[PDB]
Amino acid sequence: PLMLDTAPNAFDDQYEGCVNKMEEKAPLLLQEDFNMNAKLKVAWEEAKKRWNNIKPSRSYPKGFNDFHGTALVAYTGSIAVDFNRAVREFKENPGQFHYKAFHYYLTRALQLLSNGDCHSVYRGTKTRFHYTGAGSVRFGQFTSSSLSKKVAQSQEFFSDHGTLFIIKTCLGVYIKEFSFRPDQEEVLIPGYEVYQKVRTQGYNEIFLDSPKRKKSNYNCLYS
Ligand SMILES: NC(=O)c1cncc(Br)c1
Repeated sequence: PLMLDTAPNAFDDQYEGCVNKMEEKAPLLLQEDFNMNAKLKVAWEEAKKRWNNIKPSRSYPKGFNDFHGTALVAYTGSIAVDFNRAVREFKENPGQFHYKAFHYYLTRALQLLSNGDCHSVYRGTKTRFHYTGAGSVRFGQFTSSSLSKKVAQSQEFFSDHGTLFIIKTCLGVYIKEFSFRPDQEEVLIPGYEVYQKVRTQGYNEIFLDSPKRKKSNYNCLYS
């Protein structure tokens, strides 16, 4: 069982005040991330091809480019596990975060696609989570959820040994049209969204509500 807390160790950069500076530096950093992360490089190359195929479909916000589209696609792929891990364990080993540009492009993609809408989403896990007992909570790492309770409860993500999160998010973004799995009806939640209302329901259900944006512990770290 894992604890549901404020994720004090997670890299949670919101890039406040350095968007343009990161835009300029991220291309070089992306290349550095690849040199330090061969798997990431493979995952990005795969995502780039998928993105080249899907983008002609619709339009995107002002400023949204191939880096943002490819990062989102790539997140719905195999690189997710390691990336979420690195983000989660950031404070414990800062010199091993080989996702400097990746994290930026993914964060910015979510920021660009976000409007003020809130969604009712669900997230299932194989690992049981326990609320610490006090204070608001945060996931820290980017967090996948679904509009479909059936998807979140599916054998793919959930089990009686884990937890089903029932969530009301207002920073989450519907990214179905980017995913390698459109069927999952995914809503991607930034790790910096805080839930001021936490209620445990039964042994495997946790209700998260009263979502709020909250200043991060890290800001423009690699700018
Ligand atoms: N853990 C989950 O419920 C989940 C994880 N990834 C995508 C989607 Br949709 C859901």
